Amino acid sequence: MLSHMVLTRQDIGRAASYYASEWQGKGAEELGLSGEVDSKRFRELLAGNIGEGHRIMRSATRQDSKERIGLDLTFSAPKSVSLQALVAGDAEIIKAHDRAVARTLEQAEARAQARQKIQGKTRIETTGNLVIGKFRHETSRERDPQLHTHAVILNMTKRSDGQWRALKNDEIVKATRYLGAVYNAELAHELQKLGYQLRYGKDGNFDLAHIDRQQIEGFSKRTEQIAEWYAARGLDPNSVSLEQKQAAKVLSRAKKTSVDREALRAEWQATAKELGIDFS
DNA sequence: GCACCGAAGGTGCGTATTCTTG
Repeated sequence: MLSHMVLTRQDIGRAASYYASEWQGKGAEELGLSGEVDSKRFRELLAGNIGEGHRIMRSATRQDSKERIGLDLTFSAPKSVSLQALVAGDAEIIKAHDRAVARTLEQAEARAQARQKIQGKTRIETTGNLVIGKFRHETSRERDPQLHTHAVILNMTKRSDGQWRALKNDEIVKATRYLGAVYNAELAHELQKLGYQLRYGKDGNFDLAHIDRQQIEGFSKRTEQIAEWYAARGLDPNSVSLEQKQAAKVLSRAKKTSVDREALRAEWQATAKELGIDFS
């Protein structure tokens, strides 16, 4: 799955609460950002502070409006893949998943644009450079093994005149449906090369064959809570509405109890084999 | 494309929609 969200001022904390971590992009490499992410410098980049002796971006933003600090492209991996990576503990699947993200974001990067006004007439220009902060997370709200990566695309791209202008967001936003598959297709290719058998269902989606549905929803409690949400309120999973579909975006909440993780994975392991799950 | 940002021109706005649920 590719979950997206355009990021504003209201979110800057939760945006920083995203710290395993890597930079990616032509926009990042030109600003000299390589290797892991620095929390102080990432928040500087969210806020508009590029540094390197240049002004602060998005000065020409209107004040009635929300200052959007970037775009969150979350690459959420299927359940069966999370279990073989987090419960079995396979680094190869962790490493396969990062590549699906990285190769998908390169196509997102190819779709980067910004606007240039020359004598009162705006021009759209495809820049093809992005400044992305990627953060690999391993759990979910109900702390089910849930591999997902936050691709924070910073609201900046360098133009051909050498300037840092805000990214034109459109052709990335309206390509989320495509990029969700590009992540599907890359990850499927990688697992297929590791010797893993895949079973298919719904949209191009797939699970490992040794992990059937029988033991998937056991680890999909967060989905059981979503499924029970609409079922309480007398409504189908499939015949929902856009926003009304996010009626579970929160309200299926739990307590974010900070827990030890070593004893959790042994819980995973025992909750796995209790479903007879064979990691083969 | 507009209407307000701010110092020239540049900007959010809106866009989005799988399931495993950010």
